[PDB]
Amino acid sequence: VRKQEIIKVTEQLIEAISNGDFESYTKMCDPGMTAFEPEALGNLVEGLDFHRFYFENLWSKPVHTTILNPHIHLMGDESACIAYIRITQYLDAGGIPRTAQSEETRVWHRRDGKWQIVHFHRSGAP
Amino acid sequence: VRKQEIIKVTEQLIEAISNGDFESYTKMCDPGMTAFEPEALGNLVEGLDFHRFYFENLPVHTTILNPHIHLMGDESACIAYIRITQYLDAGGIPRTAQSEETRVWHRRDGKWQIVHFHRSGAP
Amino acid sequence: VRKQEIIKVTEQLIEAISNGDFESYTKMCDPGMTAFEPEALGNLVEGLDFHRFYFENLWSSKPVHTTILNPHIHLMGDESACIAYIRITQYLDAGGIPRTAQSEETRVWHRRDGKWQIVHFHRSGA
Amino acid sequence: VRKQEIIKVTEQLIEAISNGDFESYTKMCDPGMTAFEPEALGNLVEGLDFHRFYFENLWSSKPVHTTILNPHIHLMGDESACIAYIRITQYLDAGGIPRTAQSEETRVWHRRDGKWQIVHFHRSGA
Amino acid sequence: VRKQEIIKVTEQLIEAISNGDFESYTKMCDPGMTAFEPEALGNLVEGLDFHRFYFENLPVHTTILNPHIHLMGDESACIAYIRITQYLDAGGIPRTAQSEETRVWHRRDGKWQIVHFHRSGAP
Amino acid sequence: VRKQEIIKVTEQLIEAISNGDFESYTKMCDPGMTAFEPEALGNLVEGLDFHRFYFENLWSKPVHTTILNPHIHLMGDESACIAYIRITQYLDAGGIPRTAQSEETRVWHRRDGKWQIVHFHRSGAP
Amino acid sequence: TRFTEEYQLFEELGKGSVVRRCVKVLAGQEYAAMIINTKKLSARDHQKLEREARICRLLKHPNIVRLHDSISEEGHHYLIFDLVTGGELFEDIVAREYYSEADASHCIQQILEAVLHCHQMGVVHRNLKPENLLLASKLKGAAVKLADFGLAIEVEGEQQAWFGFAGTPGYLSPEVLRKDPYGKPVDLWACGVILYILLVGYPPFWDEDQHRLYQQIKAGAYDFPSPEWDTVTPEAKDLINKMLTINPSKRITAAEALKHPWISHRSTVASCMHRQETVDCLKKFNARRKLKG
Amino acid sequence: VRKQEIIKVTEQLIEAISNGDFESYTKMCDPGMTAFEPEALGNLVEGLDFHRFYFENLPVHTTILNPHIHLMGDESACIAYIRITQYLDAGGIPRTAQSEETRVWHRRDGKWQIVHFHRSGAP
Amino acid sequence: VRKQEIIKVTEQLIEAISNGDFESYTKMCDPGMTAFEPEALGNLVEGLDFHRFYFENKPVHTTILNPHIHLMGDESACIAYIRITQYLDAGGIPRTAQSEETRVWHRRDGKWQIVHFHRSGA
Amino acid sequence: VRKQEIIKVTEQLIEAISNGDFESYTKMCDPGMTAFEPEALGNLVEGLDFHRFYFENKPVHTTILNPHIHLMGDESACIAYIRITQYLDAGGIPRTAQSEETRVWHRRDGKWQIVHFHRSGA
Amino acid sequence: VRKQEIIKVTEQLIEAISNGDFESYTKMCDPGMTAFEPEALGNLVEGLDFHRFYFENLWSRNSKPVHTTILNPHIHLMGDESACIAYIRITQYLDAGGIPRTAQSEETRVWHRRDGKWQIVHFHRSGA
Amino acid sequence: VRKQEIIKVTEQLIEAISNGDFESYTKMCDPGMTAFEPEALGNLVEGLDFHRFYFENLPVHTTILNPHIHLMGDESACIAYIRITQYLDAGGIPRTAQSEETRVWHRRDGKWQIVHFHRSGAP
Amino acid sequence: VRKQEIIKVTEQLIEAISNGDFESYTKMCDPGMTAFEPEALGNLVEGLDFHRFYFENLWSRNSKPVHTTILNPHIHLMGDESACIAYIRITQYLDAGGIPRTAQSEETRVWHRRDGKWQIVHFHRSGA
Repeated sequence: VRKQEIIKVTEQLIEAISNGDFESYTKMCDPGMTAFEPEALGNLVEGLDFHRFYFENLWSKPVHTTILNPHIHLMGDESACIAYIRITQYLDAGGIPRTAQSEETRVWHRRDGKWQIVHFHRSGAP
Repeated sequence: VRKQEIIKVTEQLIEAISNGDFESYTKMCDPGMTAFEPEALGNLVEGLDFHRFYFENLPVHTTILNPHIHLMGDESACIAYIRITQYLDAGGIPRTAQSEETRVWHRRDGKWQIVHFHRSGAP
Repeated sequence: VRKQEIIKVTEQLIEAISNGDFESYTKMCDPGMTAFEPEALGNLVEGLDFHRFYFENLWSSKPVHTTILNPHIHLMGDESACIAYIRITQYLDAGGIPRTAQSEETRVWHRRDGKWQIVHFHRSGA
Repeated sequence: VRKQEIIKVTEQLIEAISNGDFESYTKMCDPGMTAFEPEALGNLVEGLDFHRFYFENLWSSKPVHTTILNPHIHLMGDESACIAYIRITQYLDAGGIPRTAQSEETRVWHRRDGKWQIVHFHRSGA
Repeated sequence: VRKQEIIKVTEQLIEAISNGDFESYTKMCDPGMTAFEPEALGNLVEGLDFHRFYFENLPVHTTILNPHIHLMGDESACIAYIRITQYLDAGGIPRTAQSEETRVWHRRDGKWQIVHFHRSGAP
Repeated sequence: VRKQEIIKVTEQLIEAISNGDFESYTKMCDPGMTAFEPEALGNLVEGLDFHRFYFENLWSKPVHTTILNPHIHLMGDESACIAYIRITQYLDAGGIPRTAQSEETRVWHRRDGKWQIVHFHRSGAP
Repeated sequence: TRFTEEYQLFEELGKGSVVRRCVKVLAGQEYAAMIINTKKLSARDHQKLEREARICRLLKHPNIVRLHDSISEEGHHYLIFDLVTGGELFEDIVAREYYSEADASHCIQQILEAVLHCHQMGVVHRNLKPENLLLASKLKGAAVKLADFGLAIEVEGEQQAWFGFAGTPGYLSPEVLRKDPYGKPVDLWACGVILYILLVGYPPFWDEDQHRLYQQIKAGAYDFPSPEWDTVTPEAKDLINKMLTINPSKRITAAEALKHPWISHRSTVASCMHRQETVDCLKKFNARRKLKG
Repeated sequence: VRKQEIIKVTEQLIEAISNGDFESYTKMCDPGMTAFEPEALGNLVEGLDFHRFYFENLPVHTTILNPHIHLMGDESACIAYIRITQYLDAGGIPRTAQSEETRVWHRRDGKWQIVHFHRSGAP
Repeated sequence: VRKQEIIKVTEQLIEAISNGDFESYTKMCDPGMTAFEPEALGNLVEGLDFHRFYFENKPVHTTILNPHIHLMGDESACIAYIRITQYLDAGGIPRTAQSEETRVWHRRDGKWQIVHFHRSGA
Repeated sequence: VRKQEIIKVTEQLIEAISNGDFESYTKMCDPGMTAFEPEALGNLVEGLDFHRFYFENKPVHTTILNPHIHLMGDESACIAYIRITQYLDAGGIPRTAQSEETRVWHRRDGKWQIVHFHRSGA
Repeated sequence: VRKQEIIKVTEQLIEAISNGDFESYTKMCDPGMTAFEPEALGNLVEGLDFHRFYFENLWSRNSKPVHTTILNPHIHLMGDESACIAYIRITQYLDAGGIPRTAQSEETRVWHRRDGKWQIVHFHRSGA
Repeated sequence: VRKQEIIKVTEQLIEAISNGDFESYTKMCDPGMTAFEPEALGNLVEGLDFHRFYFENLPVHTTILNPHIHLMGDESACIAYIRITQYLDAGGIPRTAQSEETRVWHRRDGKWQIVHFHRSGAP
Repeated sequence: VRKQEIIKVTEQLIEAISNGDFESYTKMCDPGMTAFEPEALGNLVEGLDFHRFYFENLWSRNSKPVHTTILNPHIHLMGDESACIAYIRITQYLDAGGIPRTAQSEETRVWHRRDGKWQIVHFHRSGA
């Protein structure tokens, strides 16, 4: 039962990223969140100011997201970690169907009864 | 004060890998430890069976840049850092490699252990 | 006779994929269908949600001709069978320029309640 | 229980391939075994003559470790089954330099006269 | 004298392909005709169903270089030649392509028909 | 029964090429034989003088040859044609197992009760 | 080089390298030869070679296969210890038509005999398990012989250390799962998980989640579920509690386990009722672990 | 004491670049300023004459990572940092570019001026 | 006049690098010296622990082109130059590499020292 | 003196090619003229049916470099030269291409004609 | 400077090239001038018709901004009537799209004074 | 009449190249012979001075395909053919190379001499 | 006559380079000589120490045969004490293996007579 909550908040996070809802994204992220991601060019970026740019500019083409083989590590009643494979089927400029893989790690911390990302790590193609 | 504990067990970890000490490495890792790394080719590997191949089969200087630590209680932490590696190829020339590393530590029975780790870059 | 029966349901499968008819494609596939295909990027995909993106977008339509080469059928009892063949597709890209593509396909059929359904399939080089 | 039985004969298969024991590999394979693999260059290979070249030459031997990821088993009656999984091989090339390779494998097992035999198998990216 | 018959039916064949006339092409080919060609991607295609896609879906000047003819009786022949093709791409520039072609003709009921053909090079 | 003879002489030809037996090769070839082959660089070469070079210099490493999907066209009692796919498993300079595909056409003509190649056409990798 | 001339080779025994029966030509006698291909793992392997070969040169017990020589050839290495054809023990036992507390005490006794010897020799086996337990011959009264491998080690006197993480998840002591220094004791804990299977024919700990199996093994969570344990002498259950002790310093030594005879004296005093059900479960477990392991 | 004082004129420099104000950039740079940059193609270019072309011919987001300030007395400073720029390419696709920047500041008549500039290795 | 002193300590620096003399290099560098260089892979490395590895590891020729010196007071300077290096690659073919180097000198305790240096190219 | 006649018929040839005048080109070529050129893909093409296609298909500039003329009697000659061509590619960027051309002239019926020509490059 | 004279006529040459002024460029060049440049594909072109193509088509059309920088000029004086300048030419320009690009070209100009006026008898360019 | 007469001196040329006999090659070539060839890198090289380097520093098999001879009176001829060379590379692997060759022969004092040579495009 | 003089000293220069004779090359070169060549990586090197590396290491070791060809020399005379030659330099050599290779380099040599002797004040090379 305890892992289903992490599944819920994680799916809500991916839904916020897919729909480009940056406000819901900011609610589910700690203000001092750190991130390793291919868009950071091997650098560690802190805060949400770096992801806002992708929410505004990049995000009505049909896109489908698939979550493969999630693994959840529970570390108490206030901290959890989830790692999963993310597949994205989309359309390019030519309208051709395409697919992209991405390995993702999310570090959740329960603050004021609300889970928030303190750090995340994405790899593979962006 | 607690951050230096995570840093301490992390340095002990990196040295346990550099010397090829699979015993101390096994003690510092959870049996259900999960891993993302270029050696896994985009897959998620579980346990320490995947990492044994390297201690058994495999002049190096390691450098850690900008370590960040997230404490999540008194039994859970997460450290992220840049890992530069200066080594020599069989050609003899000094080469340098970068890898971004994320370690997730959990205190169990009064001892920190890795439950999951995520590395990117240098294979 | 049974071999020919497998050929029948297989031809109906190829025609359903070509017409972009996801309705008929759903009936011939098990709800928990297993899949290996290049669109999954080396991952194992379960269900029909993954192929729905290709039924909705791409296949809903320029002239395309399919050709099946060297089909082999293994009968494994009354309720199980497996067919392997080479699929060659002739099509047109943008302003054709006629193109051709090869793939090696394996289908694993299983009769459930008097109806052949795909339980798993494997595709290469597409 | 039956799923585990398939796992047993499959592990014995992988061990037989790793040890270069073509004798045991022959028993677990049907004489008319069908095969799709990158060593066949998109062609369908029948029999065990084709893999004999790899049993005789290459596998007859540096340290090699295999790892099976995400195995799925479809049971299709008492006498038929199919398993699909991801094989990851850690090895050494020339003067290692440790290397790793991924392949996606499908085995189609069929019990003939009280013994599981491979009737067809499919491999990708190796 | 007989070689010019094979050359004649061959030129009629190439013109039947250039004009997109699948009817005359079908008359000049055996129903069990086999084919090797780059469009088949290393496979051997049987019948004329594979070639219909081109007559239906698909400024060209064709040139034949060094035709060799092998007569094997009064009902079997085999011609091999180089086929140069001068055409225009959508970019408008004149392009040239080479393809080595082998045709196997068989007289059936007093009419030569292709039983098998093998092309290499230009796809 | 008539096609089995062509299979016999063809397998004898491939055996002569594999064993580097140039004299048996000359017996099964017409003196005025023509050939299209990748080693001829798109040119048509006549006679056996061009293949002798490959018999002498290139040809004790283990090599296995596989003949896939032969098709035979009988054109009387003195002329026949066979087309097939040829797979070659070999070892390179590094000892690594390798495989090569080649599409081949052989035009046989019975002279003095003995089949001989009047023309052949090979494509794919040499 | 030298094994080429003196010895003749015959059928395979097992595989992993390959075991094969041979016979010395010069003084005619059979042995069993480990053929360790020159491809092992570079160093980590070669280290375990000389360790295994050294340990076995040192271990000469009537209940343990003794080595003879270790010969190095060009593309191979050979290790010739003592030969056997006995089948496995957990395999022979099921074939028995009378299995009792008194046959099980006859086993754990010989076992503890091989163990004690080496514990006196400053060496710990660390991998103790049914697989590693074999029968000299199928001939009557054949002896149980400990199989020396290979996650093995040489301790100093009684000094406890961290020798690294090795052995089989079910056969692992808690001191090793806790990542604490260990020693000879980690061998006694195995016997205890072994005896328990040597009675009821199922293991004391197990879970499919191996994280959980380990928790049990760290928590000492085992119990004697009725009815099957009801017919078991309380002495049996006593030893089992002495070996299965979580604290290694409190754990019964091997020397102590021989003197307390729920084995030697219950051989004299214990329950012989042939337990057919236990034997059956046992056989089943065996097949499973062979396929699952 | 003056680290914030350096950050002030650095921020004013960034604002002068962002607004395309070449006059303010001229006020903050020494007349004989030298610059290494990828646009210089490995050459040492002197003066503001080279940067002029960019102030007269030019949606992005800039991030400064790991700033280090070296105070060299009461009239010299040197700041080094990593600059990550997120932008939209001609394809309208999000792209990101990394640069490593070093600014050398000199105090003359109570004002900080750039006496040398060094960037690598993205334009 | 005070330009050939920057040139002097710079020549002692380059010569200390070519001779593999870590002992002198440490004296010429501040303990908290920062560096940008290709060997750092875009990261900023502080101290000399990173540069130590490149002293443990035949004829080469170095040519310095267009040296420009900026004097900032009487206790700080900065020299930028192009460094060309001719060498031989295992097979022995002559090769040449270009680098763009910037050294930042500061006089503390009566001695010029590198506080930060920036390199581009090889 | 008789070199500028080879140059004259060569200039009328090149000008006939640039104007797309197949009519004059046919007059300047023997009916059985052989040709090696990149457009022939390594094959030897005989006649003018192959060159016709390249007459059906904006400002270009041609420069002839290092013309060498071999005179062989009074009814046969051979001129070899390098032909540089500046043009524009769809996007309009100026481009330049190099060619190595060899023309073989022969006087039959009182008229110089190409019997065979060989081209390398573009 | 005489050095200043050669730099003056050199900057007038580059100014005539940047503006596509073929008249001034013709006046500053000897009729028998030879040239090595990447546009010649490793050949030695002689005259001015080869550069006329670029003056007419490429450089006459330029309405976009172009800024030229002459880095590290070196002058060799060889008597009263001859000089030779070598420099690195860096061109900042706008490409087909509105993206600023930079090009480097090593340039050698050989000046000879005839009729009281300096003229190029030969130049040599490298890089693109 | 003279086509065989041209083939004779052509064969003698091939023999002079095969034997490495530079003197016989000198006798068969005009002192002012010009040559286009891939080894000339697109340049027109005159004389035998360029080919000398190959006669003083050099298992193969040569094949001549599609020879065409142009007789231009009683003192001029021109032969063109395709030359296919089979050889063994440094790897000991069979390799093949195609060239297109044009020889221009002139008769002076009753002997044929090469006045121009043109090869493309393999060395 | 003067054209022949410049070709003579040019062929003596190339002869000194082919033999690795740094003494003769030094005598034929001005101390303040500048250079553009691919070995300088787009930079203008001055002096002779940059070429000394190639004389000592590369060209001194050569025992293999090397043949140099000077194609299409053009000479510009600029008074009694100055000249400029441009030519295509084609080098036939043997590589690491025994395979003949050819290299092309466009060369400009600027000659100035001082102390009654011609010397290079500047040269410019292209291609490799």
